[PDB]
Amino acid sequence: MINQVYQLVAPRQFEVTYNNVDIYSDYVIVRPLYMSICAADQRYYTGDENVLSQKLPMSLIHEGVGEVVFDSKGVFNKGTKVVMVPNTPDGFMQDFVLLNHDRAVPLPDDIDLSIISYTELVTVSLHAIRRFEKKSISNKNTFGIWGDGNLGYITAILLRKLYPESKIYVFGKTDYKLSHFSFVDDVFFINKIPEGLTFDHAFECVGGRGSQSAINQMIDYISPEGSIALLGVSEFPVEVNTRLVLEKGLTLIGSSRSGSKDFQDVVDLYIQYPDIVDKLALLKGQEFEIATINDLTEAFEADLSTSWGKTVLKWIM
Ligand SMILES: NC(=O)C1=CN([C@@H]2O[C@H](COP(=O)(O)OP(=O)(O)OC[C@H]3O[C@@H](n4cnc5c(N)ncnc54)[C@H](OP(=O)(O)O)[C@@H]3O)[C@@H](O)[C@H]2O)C=CC1
Repeated sequence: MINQVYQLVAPRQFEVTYNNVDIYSDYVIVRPLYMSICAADQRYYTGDENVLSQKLPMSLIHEGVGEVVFDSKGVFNKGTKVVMVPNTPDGFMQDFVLLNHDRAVPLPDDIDLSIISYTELVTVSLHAIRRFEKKSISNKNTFGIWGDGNLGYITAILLRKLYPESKIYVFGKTDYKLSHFSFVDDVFFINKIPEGLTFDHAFECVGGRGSQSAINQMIDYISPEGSIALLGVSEFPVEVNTRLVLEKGLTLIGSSRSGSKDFQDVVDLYIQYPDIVDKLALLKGQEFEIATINDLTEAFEADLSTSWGKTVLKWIM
């Protein structure tokens, strides 16, 4: 069998190569259905230049869901709709994706797949939350979340669904984005934080040069002996006020890529509280049906220009 892979051969420029696919291997052959563009995929799509020319031809997307078209080992029946887990250290823009049986998680019968496409973000978030030893955290704690974007929103959702009596505060920059947080107890601008505000556990869901600012602020405002979960990637160093981490006894925990246990947990949560899938739906930005190469460039440019939400891709190549 012949697989068409849609690789990036130069920024803002896609081209198609071929490779063979063995129907009868210990993999499960999956056709992607919906898939979402990651910040990480946009770094490559636009632009070190020696690290760029390193993996220079490669497939991009890594957040997606699909149907089982073959399973030679007989585990998943044909057509089973499944969420696709990538490798923790090739991509999904191809006609078929081969997965280990533990790298493919089955979905319920009826479920909006266009919004299940960005389940990797939900796993990243749940992974971070679970880094706080659940025995230490009741629905009597009080959480803070920096960043009014996709990770911010998912984390707010998760804390509210599973720590239901707890308090949640969200800190951001724009009225547009902060209005989406309604199930939160209160919402603040980083510009307009009242003296006297307090919380014991916090989540940094800001990246880039903004992570530095977010971190110093939560260090300053957090109750002493509080813990902080680091989620944002900085791809650079950032100045930290360590004096205060000492004086206050703060614990800072880094959380990154997730494992297939988090994908199974996130699915089992979709089963449990479908409120999540409905709240997650507010993140679905624009959807694109991808039938030619052009239909990709348009989608990537549009995800560049996008204010709020994730850009979904309906795969019909
Ligand atoms: N740990 C992991 O495995 C993964 C980590 N990530 C990372 O998480 C980071 C961001 O995630 P995401 O929400 O999706 O990206 P977003 O583009 O949605 O940015 C999040 C929000 O934070 C805002 N912001 C900017 N500065 C600050 C500040 N100083 N304090 C509070 N909020 C600020 C931004 O508003 P504005 O635009 O106005 O600046 C933005 O609205 C990235 O670095 C990304 O790479 C994503 C995938 C998985």
